[PDB]
Amino acid sequence: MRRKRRVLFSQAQVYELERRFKQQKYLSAPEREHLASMIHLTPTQVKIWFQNHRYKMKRQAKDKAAQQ
Repeated sequence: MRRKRRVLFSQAQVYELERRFKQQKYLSAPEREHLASMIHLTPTQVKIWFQNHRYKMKRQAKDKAAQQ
C-alpha cells in the first residue's frame, strides 16, 4: 500500500511477518531478500523486524543475553 500513512510497516505487513516468523524461524541470506521483494520492504527493515521479535522473546523474563 502507498499514498497512505503506512510508510514503515502496516497491519497487513506485520501480519505476514508474524506468520512467517511462526512458520520459518528466520529467513536465510537469499530468502530474507526474496521476502523483501515479494511482500515489499527492504532486506534491512525485514532483518530489523526479525531481530526485534527474537529480542522480545529474550527480554521476556529478563534480558538473558551474555548473562553469566
